[PDB]
Amino acid sequence: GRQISIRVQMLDDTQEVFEVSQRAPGKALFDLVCSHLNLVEGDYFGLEFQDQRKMIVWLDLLKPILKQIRRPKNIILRFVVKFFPPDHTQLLEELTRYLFALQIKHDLACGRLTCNESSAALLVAHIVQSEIGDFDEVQCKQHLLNNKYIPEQDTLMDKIIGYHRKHVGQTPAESDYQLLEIARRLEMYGVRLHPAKDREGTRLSLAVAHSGVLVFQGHTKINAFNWSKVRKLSFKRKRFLIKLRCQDTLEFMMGSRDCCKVFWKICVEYHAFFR
Repeated sequence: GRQISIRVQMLDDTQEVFEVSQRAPGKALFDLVCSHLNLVEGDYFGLEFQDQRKMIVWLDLLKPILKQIRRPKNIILRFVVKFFPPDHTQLLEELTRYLFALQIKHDLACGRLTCNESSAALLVAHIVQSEIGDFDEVQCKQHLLNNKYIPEQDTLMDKIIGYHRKHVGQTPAESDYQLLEIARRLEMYGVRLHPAKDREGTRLSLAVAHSGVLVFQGHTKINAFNWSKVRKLSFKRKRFLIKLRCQDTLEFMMGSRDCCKVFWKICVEYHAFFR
């Protein structure tokens, strides 16, 4: 039950080091990171890391820390959004919105968030507005060459300039709000994909949202199974099972027995968070 030190990385590319008991629940560490950030609406967030199997796993806030930690000297947890709500104007804390805008900033660069060209330009133009202020032909075009917010940004540079000339006078807090309003309508918003194959042997991807379970081909949404139309979620070894209310039980082959367990957990945790 001794104390250990854990290095947590924040959404602003900074890192801190906290000290928690080994036998303490994950919630204890999660509380320290929230109070360090003065995060009042921390319910939307979580701590994720890569395990020994090199797959990114959430930190169980109910289980002990030493159960899910291996070498706290080498592992870096990262504070990330865990649940993306549908309504965005209700996020009371301006800081809470700010961490979300940072989150979208990250997903935009990783490729976890893709969208239409004009949408992507507008989303960047708000990020630029929040960071360097009002438009300036000299400063802006320079700033887009020193900072790459989306892959293949150079081809999209002219459109970002146009949108930036419109955001004049908007504060960074006003820009984060515009980020969320424009990002929350995106097909890939808050979407973290789990690869799978149907009985047809078709390479697809499954995900979960506030509305329910999602099915993607590449990055295009295929089906949506709302919680109202989802009877039971199950998994056997390397096959996922979705029972509907009753059509049939759609089977999905996934990568490993752990992949099913991971997706199964976040499906229950998503429904339990919105119902």
